Amino acid sequence: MELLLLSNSTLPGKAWLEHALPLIANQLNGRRSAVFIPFAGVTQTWDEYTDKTAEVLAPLGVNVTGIHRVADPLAAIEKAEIIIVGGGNTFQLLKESRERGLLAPMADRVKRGALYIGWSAGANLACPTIRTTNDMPIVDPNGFDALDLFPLQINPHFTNTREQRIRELLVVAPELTVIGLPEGNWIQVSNGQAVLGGPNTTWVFKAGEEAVALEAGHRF
Repeated sequence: MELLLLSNSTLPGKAWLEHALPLIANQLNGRRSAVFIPFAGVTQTWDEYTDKTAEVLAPLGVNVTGIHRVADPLAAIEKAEIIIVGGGNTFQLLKESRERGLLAPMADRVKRGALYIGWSAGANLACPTIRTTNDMPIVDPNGFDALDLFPLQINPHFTNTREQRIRELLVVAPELTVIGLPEGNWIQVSNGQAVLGGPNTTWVFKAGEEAVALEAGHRF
């Protein structure tokens, strides 16, 4: 499988998605057709959310279509070579994806070879559940289960308390591995390999285990 899971969209002083471009270009391998899932977005229209993405990705050979601008979203996902999931509120992203019947189809399509790119809420969505989002529960998603494509739980925008909250999760779900992924960092899964990247310190939390700092290049 091919996933690019970014903690966030924009480095300080840089353009929205700029640090992700080389990563995406490296991973596309000729793929062009993309559907953008805008549902995490709240304060900006989904229509407008779709354009910034197309803007920076079009030169990379990616044709981005908003999943809210197509007549048959299920078929759009089935035919897509790339699934892009933007940031925003994770609960709304999951609620809409589930209600619209797009959750399993997105997972199926990525399992069948499509490249998945998600940042912030979109990185959360790739995990087994959204139990590690920092977002407020503004809408009930009718289940916390998510795409279940990446086996570990990612806590994006990580900064430490946050560790205390993660430790409470580890009391109720002792089998989990939680990755505190700081802004600026990402996890790129490609050719049978999940690799950590970025200049900031990443942390991993497991039940009964001291926090472990992971270095860029660490393979999960």
